[PDB]
Amino acid sequence: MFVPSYYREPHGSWMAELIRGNPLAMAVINGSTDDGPFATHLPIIPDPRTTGEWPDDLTGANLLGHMNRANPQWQELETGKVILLAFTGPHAYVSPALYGVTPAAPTWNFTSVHVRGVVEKIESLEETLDVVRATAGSFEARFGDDWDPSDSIDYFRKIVPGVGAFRVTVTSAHGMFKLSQEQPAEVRDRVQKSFSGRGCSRHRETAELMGRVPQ
Amino acid sequence: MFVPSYYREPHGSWMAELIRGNPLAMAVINGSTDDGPFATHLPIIPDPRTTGEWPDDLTGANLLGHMNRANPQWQELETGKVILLAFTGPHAYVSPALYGVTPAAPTWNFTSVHVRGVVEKIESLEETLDVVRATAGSFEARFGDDWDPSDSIDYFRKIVPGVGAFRVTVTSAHGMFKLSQEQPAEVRDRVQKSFSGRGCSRHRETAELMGRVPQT
Ligand code: HEM
Ligand code: HEM
Ligand SMILES: N[C@@H](CCCNO)C(=O)O
Ligand SMILES: N[C@@H](CCCNO)C(=O)O
Repeated sequence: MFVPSYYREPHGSWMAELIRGNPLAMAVINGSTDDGPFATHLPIIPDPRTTGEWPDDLTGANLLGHMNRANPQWQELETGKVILLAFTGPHAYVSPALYGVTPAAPTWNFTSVHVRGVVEKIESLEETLDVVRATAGSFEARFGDDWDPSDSIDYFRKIVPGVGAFRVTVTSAHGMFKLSQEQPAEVRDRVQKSFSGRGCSRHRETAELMGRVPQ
Repeated sequence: MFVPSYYREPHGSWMAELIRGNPLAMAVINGSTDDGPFATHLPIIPDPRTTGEWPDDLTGANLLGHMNRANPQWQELETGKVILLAFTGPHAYVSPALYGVTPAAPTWNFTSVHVRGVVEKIESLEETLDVVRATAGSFEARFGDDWDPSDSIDYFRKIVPGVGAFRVTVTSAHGMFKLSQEQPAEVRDRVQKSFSGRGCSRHRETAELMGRVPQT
């Protein structure tokens, strides 16, 4: 990932935090020169077996995901192939009218974590079922409303052969936290103040991140 | 892009709508087998010609973007290389507690447009300036607050040598509007109603889209 030094996450924990809150990654692998790369939006969790919860240095962590086995990307996934998992969080257009300085150019403040690693296809039906059950239970606790999957386990069994589950062993993780760090602190405060005052929670979320970087 | 039939864009204009609302794309090209694909988040606008010759499904449309020339992806951009531009819109986790049906499985409702096309690297200084000027002007008009760039054009000319601008000639565009179309109407309504009462704009936005998809 290409990241200007002043936009890197100040601490590794920022990356795990963004992934945890936005775990529907874009999973990308190389394709042919004619077709271009493959890309699928799919849910990622850390391996409950080993990594368990989200660490602050992601190197060597084991992640898990799943896709549709009919997805052509599944057939191109091979054990040993490299994969990119791109996670995105809050973002907002920055109008130079907020700056109070001239001259200027507009920009877009945004957040992204690019995780790269090596794929291992999961072939066991039960191991595959464990992955999706771990994804379900994890997300429901974090984002849901106390839903009990007990009465659905037979349903999970029935549809699970269509699940293409896989493991990713992380080789690198990079965060892009473009949050106006290139601007003077007074300028950053005006942008942050403008964002925190809008009824859009995405703008609010961007302002919160902006106020977290050191002065 | 792999899209189950019931999640395809309800109408081609939905792809234009999502791109225009969320124009910071992830621009992706193949890389080495050791490195994996290149990916850069960058702003995309339609070529000004395209609005006056609009193709139904975006096929043949021309799009414009730019990145840092110091970005290693710029050296891999070659005229004629295929590229993927991924745009994402509103999304929200769907808990089966909203369904009121058993059995069920959780899912994530989300929106995405994947645009594939052929790159043309722009090298001319004036054409590069035209790209960033039109991006700034478009985005400011759509998202900004009446900022006038006239006092900053000299500034644009100073820094435009670092811009790597490019054109993409679209070869296909596909939408993924995963908005509970697989559920019965009574189920979709419960999710919409719960999402619209969240007060988070991302959830309310997802609910509004959900309600605008006709029954499949
Ligand atoms: C916890 C949240 C879950 C989310 C967010 C989720 C999300 C997704 C997504 C985005 C896809 C599309 C992949 C592609 O485009 O190739 C997919 C496919 C699939 N997932 Fe999950 N999944 C979850 C849990 C589960 C569970 C518990 C099962 C139980 C077996 C399951 C079974 C499947 C199956 C069978 C497919 C392929 C066919 C279909 O989409 O119905 N998923 N899932
Ligand atoms: C709303 C308008 C704009 C947005 C959202 C935007 C966004 C971006 C982004 C995301 C990058 C980094 C690309 C990468 O990672 O490789 C970039 C690079 C760059 N852009 Fe823009 N841009 C805008 C307008 C402009 C304008 C009007 C100029 C004037 C020449 C300009 C000049 C540059 C330059 C010189 C770079 C590379 C070095 C640097 O970041 O200073 N941009 N832009
Ligand atoms: N870094 C330059 C260009 C930003 C607009 N395009 O990124 C500025 O902040 O003025
Ligand atoms: N189509 C199945 C699987 C959804 C979980 N994976 O997305 C359902 O909606 O129950």
